[PDB]
Amino acid sequence: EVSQDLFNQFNLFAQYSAAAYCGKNNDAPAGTNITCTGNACPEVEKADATFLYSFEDSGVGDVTGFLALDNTNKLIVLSFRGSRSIENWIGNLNFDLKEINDICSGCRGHDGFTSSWRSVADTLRQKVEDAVREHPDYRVVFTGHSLGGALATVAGADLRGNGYDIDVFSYGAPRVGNRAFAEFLTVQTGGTLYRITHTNDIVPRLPPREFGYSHSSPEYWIKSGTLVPVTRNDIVKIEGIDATGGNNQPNIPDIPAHLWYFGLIGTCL
Amino acid sequence: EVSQDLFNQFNLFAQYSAAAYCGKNNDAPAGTNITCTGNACPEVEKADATFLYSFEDSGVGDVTGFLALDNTNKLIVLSFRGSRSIENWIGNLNFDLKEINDICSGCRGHDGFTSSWRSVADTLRQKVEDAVREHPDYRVVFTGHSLGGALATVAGADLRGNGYDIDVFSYGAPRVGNRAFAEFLTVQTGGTLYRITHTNDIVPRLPPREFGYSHSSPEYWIKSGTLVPVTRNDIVKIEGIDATGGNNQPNIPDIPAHLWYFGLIGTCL
Ligand SMILES: *[C@@H]1O[C@H](CO)[C@@H](O)[C@H](O)[C@H]1NC(C)=O
Ligand SMILES: *[C@@H]1O[C@H](CO)[C@@H](O)[C@H](O)[C@H]1NC(C)=O
Ligand SMILES: O=Cc1ccc([N+](=O)[O-])cc1
Repeated sequence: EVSQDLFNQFNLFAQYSAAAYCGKNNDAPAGTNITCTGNACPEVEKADATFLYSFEDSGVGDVTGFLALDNTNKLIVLSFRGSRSIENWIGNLNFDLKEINDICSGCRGHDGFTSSWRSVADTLRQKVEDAVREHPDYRVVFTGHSLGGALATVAGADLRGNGYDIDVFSYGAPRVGNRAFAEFLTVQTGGTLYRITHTNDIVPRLPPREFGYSHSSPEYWIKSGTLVPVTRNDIVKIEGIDATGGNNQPNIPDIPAHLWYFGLIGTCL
Repeated sequence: EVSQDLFNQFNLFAQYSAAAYCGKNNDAPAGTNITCTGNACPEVEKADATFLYSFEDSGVGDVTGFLALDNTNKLIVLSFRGSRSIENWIGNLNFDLKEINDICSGCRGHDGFTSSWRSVADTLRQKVEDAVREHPDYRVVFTGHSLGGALATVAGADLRGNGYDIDVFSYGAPRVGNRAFAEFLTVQTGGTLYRITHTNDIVPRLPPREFGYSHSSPEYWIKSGTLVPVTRNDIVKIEGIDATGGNNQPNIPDIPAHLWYFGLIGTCL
């Protein structure tokens, strides 16, 4: 189904995403090697990959994440950590939209994601711009799992078309806003969004459609089970704004499927 | 490096051992199907397997687990759960030996596992005997992970010789007593103890040899990594009491390598 190369990328960015939780990081100076506990990110550890900038509980939304430089793969990576307790995070999830014409006209995003981002966008934009200047050749990639996925997607849409492409790899992301925003996410030039999902993950199903939310297309849907290893065959590309038949299907969703994207994520052994 | 047949058994009882933590109910009526959250025990779910008796915090050691009937595999399974928080347990783990002449002569066992078993021995042995009666041709198997493994090893050594074989499958079990016990564990008749360890898992390294502890022979050492799938080619039988070159290496250990036996164990997604 998907290519080996695109598979390799899916796997690697699943890992930089997992590293935002299990990175033995932060309070860790720039230029330290990136390493995780619990074999959470061995492909990152194999790369000559290092922190550029770490943040923990930044701005209103208490954002957490790292900016990384990878000389092996030629990347600059912005990885957003999802929540420390996904369960309570999902419990307390608020479904309010807020306006964001700044990102695109007619667009409304989950208020809280957009707000948390907005609050750190100036620091982070500057940090990325600095790294793009130092390595104009390197590919810029934003990524995150869960809440992390959300922030990476928002930051993406916000920061694109300033000259450098920004690719986004998201794993188990919630919906981030209205149908207008979803449309912009599906066409927007200057980088690709790879929206990855697994089986019946609960997180991609929130906020629900009924509250005025849509998903971008396409969807990269993993169909091998929780704790099962992923092969190229399982991954199914799915087209259509709010298309069904991937993660968006009418059955009971699952918290454990949220924590298995290529390997363990959202939690550290 | 092990047989397929033995691989399959190791895998099945890793899952019964996982079910002791992830199976939804320690007040679930006898007779109900055995199931787990988070795909922790799909070979179990796949068998006609039911609860016979569920215990929780039982006796002085606060021992938890279940006894099951498996009509597909023709087994009677006693599964001991390890500690609800392994890092703490591992931290507040006492190293004192006690006399246990009742089982082994000149053999000293760990005080807490020994007393914990001893305090629930009578009820549990009654419940196994009842199942052995009703299903005389079923294999009796005691199994456990972590503390769970210590307990199954202790219970096995204690209840053998009553006319039914008891096989023991332990996962990441600590050392359970002194050199005499190790020997008594190596040779005892009336069943087989299958002592499975993983890479540089820390628990099988405790308590230390330097507190008078010895390990029974042999050892089934899983060499494949944390979050990596196990095949029969990844298990090596190591011969000798206190053999080195399996888990018993002078390298440094790891807590995570204690939560991955064939699959996720000792924690539930
Ligand atoms: C960081 O990794 C580089 C290459 O990826 C390696 O040469 C260097 O030894 C590492 N630094 C440390 C402290 O391990
Ligand atoms: C229990 O499993 C048996 C066979 O393994 C099955 O026939 C029966 O439907 C199950 N009971 C429930 C409540 O699922
Ligand atoms: O080939 C090794 C082997 C071991 C055990 C079994 N068996 O138990 O059936 C068969 C083969």
